[PDB]
Amino acid sequence: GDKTKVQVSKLKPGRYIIIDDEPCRIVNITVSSPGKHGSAKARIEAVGIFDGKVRSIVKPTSAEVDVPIIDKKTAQVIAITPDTVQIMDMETYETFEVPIDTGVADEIRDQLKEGINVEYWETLGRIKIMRIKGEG
Repeated sequence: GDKTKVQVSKLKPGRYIIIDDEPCRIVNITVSSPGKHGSAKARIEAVGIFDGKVRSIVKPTSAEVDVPIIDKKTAQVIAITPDTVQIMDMETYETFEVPIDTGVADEIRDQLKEGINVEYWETLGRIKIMRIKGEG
């Protein structure tokens, strides 16, 4: 759920990276021509899982970058507002509320109804509702 450091050379598209405190899905990794020593620089493009903003960074392939650790959990939608959604872990009674535009996957943005169970991802203290259980 927190973060960790990982060598740039080990990063892979589809995995994640933290750029400006924003957890982002890596969408492109370009490694330049290696120098006389074999060393190379990589340019990584990543998309914020929350703000959807595309960010790019350049690092020596031997360098380390911060990556977010994601936990997948289940909870139930207990309230829907014009601009937000609140879910609850029925057993622990914890509640999580987020804006629909940044805290819910585009795919299900308008498929949420109260009473349904969803799979949400959690990292860096924030959550993102990713899918509906039973799928629908």
